[PDB]
Amino acid sequence: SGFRKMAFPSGKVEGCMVQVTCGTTTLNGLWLDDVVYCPRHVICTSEDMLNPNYEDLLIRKSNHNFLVQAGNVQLRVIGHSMQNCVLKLKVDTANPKTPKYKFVRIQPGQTFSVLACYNGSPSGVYQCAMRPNFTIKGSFLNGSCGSVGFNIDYDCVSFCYMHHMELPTGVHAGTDLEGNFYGPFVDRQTAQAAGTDTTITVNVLAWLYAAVINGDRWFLNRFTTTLNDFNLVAMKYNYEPLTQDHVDILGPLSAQTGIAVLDMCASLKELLQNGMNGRTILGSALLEDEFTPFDVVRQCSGVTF
Amino acid sequence: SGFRKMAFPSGKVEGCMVQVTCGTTTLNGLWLDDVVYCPRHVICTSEDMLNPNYEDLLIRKSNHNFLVQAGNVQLRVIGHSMQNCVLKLKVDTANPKTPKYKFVRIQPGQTFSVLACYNGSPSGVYQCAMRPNFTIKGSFLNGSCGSVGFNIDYDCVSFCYMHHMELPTGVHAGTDLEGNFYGPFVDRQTAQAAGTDTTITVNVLAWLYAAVINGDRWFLNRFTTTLNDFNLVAMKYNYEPLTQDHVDILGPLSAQTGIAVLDMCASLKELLQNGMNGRTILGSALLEDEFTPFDVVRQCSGVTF
Ligand code: NA
Ligand code: NA
Repeated sequence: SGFRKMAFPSGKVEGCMVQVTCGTTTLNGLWLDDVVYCPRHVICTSEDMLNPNYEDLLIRKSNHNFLVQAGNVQLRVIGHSMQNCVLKLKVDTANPKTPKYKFVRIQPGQTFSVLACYNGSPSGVYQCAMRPNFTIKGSFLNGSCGSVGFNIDYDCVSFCYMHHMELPTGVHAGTDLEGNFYGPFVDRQTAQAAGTDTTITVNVLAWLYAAVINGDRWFLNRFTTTLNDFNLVAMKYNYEPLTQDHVDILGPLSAQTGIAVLDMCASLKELLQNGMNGRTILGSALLEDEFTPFDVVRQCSGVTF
Repeated sequence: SGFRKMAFPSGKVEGCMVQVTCGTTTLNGLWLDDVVYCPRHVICTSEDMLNPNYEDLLIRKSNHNFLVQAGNVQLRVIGHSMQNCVLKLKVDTANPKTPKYKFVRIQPGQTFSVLACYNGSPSGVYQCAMRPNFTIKGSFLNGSCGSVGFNIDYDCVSFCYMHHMELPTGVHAGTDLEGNFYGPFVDRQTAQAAGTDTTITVNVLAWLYAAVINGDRWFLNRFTTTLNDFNLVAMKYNYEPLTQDHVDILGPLSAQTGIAVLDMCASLKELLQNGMNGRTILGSALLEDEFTPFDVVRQCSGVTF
């Protein structure tokens, strides 16, 4: 028993992290087959980032201006191209540790594991959620750019995130592995509005189901509600509106626990309106929204990879 | 910036997890050099666990009764011995993926990463603290026994924990890699008192320093205190007494932030006496005690492995 915020095992991704250097700038790259993927602003100086013309700056670069190091293995760059906000460096050797993988663009509310890296060396792993406003609240120090987020299904690594920037508000923004930013952000050092964030309602409900499975039941009440009535409360507390699709995804959890989704919604409504009265749920004094329904099912059944 | 509960990269440990089967019981083992380490109750049936005589039960076993599988690699068991509560199975092949490693018995209050495994296959990784009462609050389903906790320093893996049992209260107990239990627990299915747990005071203080570094400052007051006066409050709220050794460990954090440790203690005293008034610190509505001072320094400087 027990419930923890759990990241995927990072071994398959550790074997793909490389160090990319262009001039005075170093960051992390992702080495899959014979291509290295990294944020395009590796070609920028500190002054460039204020208003970079990436096409013009990349013209000044040749294959030999990119230094790629995999621990101590030198990679010979034989081609380079810019795809949106990522640089694709063709190297003359395929990574022998390349896992089975896909590139995925995830939806807001979904979760992934981040392997934080510095100078091409992994430092730690943690689980994140893509916020409804397409930011993440991570832990990214200077030099962490190029760190990737991923999910693992059996033997397949689905890469969904590459880190690019820290907004002046302290939250983090990045792209998919095709170089398209999540949200409205651009890779330049300017003030950038993230927009109102909301709480991921279906994730909070899944976590409440996890609480019941593990023995925390005090928040269960004798009330029920309707989808429309609940959504009036959700809007007041800046929660995502619940749809029937969300109700459907929560189906397995409701079957196991015998608690209908609308009954759990009425529990959540009372928590929103009355707080927790200084009590805790799964060791938290706040409503946690970084566990998807799939995350809860994984940890309550024990699936491996 | 940003602060996250971060586990070590698990790659070096993933390559050491094997599946150990004896009769109808399967759990996880740790394959280092030509020795596999696993919990000794792999030799027990469900009925045995009520009152097992491990010496007698092990007599019934021979080398060929132990089946060790590393993914698909068959390991040939050529010797077996019981060291305290662990079984040491000598195999005829040394693990080619054995990292540099040590066995360490950690102190209460220290943290480590857990690689949760099932049937010898890793499923997830998360950070834990060894509670003052020598339990851990993990996520261990049926079949997770043999999962290990570890720390990584540069290229060296320090193994400190092997999971053995879930207490009737839902918390978890295990041994070091020499098979000596942390705390008073034994590997039999009985009621076992864990004893009063306390909050790890030096870890809470280190986390408050992490909060100040990241911009959460609202809890800083214009008060100070003394070590004796603070410890009177700590005792009232079931916190570990703070010693000068703890003050010394917090030295680097106090130097960076310019906040003397006793000033931060006075902040903590006010939080204990008055609560948080519905505010948060680093996204938490509770005082977090699972970050050591070393953990905070690592994540505020960006050390790699
Ligand atoms: Na960068
Ligand atoms: Na067991």
